[PDB]
Formats: sequence, structure tokens, C-alpha cells
Amino acid sequence: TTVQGFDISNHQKSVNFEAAKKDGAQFVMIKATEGTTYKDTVFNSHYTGATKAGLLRGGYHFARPDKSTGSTQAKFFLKNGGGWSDDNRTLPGMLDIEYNPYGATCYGLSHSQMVAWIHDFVNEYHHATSRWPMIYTTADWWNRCTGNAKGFGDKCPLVLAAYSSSPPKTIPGDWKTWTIWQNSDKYKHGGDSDKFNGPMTQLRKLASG
Ligand SMILES: [Cl-]
Repeated sequence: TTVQGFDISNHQKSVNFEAAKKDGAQFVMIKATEGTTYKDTVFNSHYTGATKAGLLRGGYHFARPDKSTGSTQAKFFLKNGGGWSDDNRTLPGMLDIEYNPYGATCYGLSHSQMVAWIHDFVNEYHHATSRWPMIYTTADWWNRCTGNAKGFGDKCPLVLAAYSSSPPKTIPGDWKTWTIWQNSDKYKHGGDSDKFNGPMTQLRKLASG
């Protein structure tokens, strides 16, 4: 089975979390930061709204690997919504690492540079929180920009975007399978639709570690 969730950002000015929860959504990932200085200005309102509605929630960071080291961006994310504790409410932070919206393929980095950047981000995140962050990407992007790199599969939960009625057939890297599948960019209650791989009990274990 799966558990329904979703992800949102300042592109959604207002979200009815109560309505999403009534409709089966149990968790939400919320954009907190991007690059080295951008704070998503709706994050606070979303995160509070999600908390009051009883959803599991966590933050996500939009990576811009050309702008700084992975550790710098991890630290910025951690100070601005990307934190985690075992409080029954919190998903580990998610690194959104994929297509550069600013028009340079793979952010101008080589495979080895990109793999190093992502290692730097995820290691900093783990150092600070004791949790490996989730990695959000597509199989296509992971192949192009990392050379389909192994080494993250046994530590970082994979959040895999592949818009389809059927679950993803191509699993990147050395991941066994996805932890969360982003199945559409058109969710009724706002943002993107997500599906956690398993029952609620396993989702609560993703939250607690
Ligand atoms: Cl790219």
C-alpha cells in the first residue's frame, strides 16, 4: 500500500491542510530555502498550517550547486526550516536536486563535482541532525548530472519524480526502490502529489528514524 502526501512552496499562497488531511493526505514537504540566501516566504505559514492540521511535515531545499558548497546550503537550510527532531511530527529534510531553472545544464558541474556537492550537503545534514536527508530527483537528471552515481542508496531515502499512472520503472543509482514517488505536479489541494511506499506505521518510522 501507499500513504498519500504532497509538496508545496510559495507557488501556493494558501493551502487548506484540513481539507487535504480529510482527503487522505498524511504528510507534506514544504519549500524552506533555495541556494544560499533565498528563504521561501510562505514556508512559515505553510508549516504552521500543516502542524495545526495534524500532518507529518518537513522542509525542503532547492539546490543551486553552482552557488556554493553542499555544506553551505545544508547549513542555510538547517537554520531556516530544514531542521529535524524525533517529535512525532517531523519528516527528515529533503534535498531537491534536479533541473536547473536558470538555464545551465547540471549547474556547470561535472559528474565528480556534482557527486561531491551532494555528498557534502547530505553529510552536513546528517552531522547536524543524525538523519540522512531525503533526496528528490528524477532518474533522467541523476543519470545526466551524476553519471547515475551509487553511494546514496543505503542512507538517503529517494523521493522519485515520474509523472504517470504507473509507479516508476527506472530506479536511479544504487537505490533498491523509492521511499516517496512524486506522481503528479497537479494535486487537488495544492502543489505536487506524493506517495509514500508502505503503510502509515512505516511512514512514522521514516519520521522517527
Ligand atoms: Cl540541470
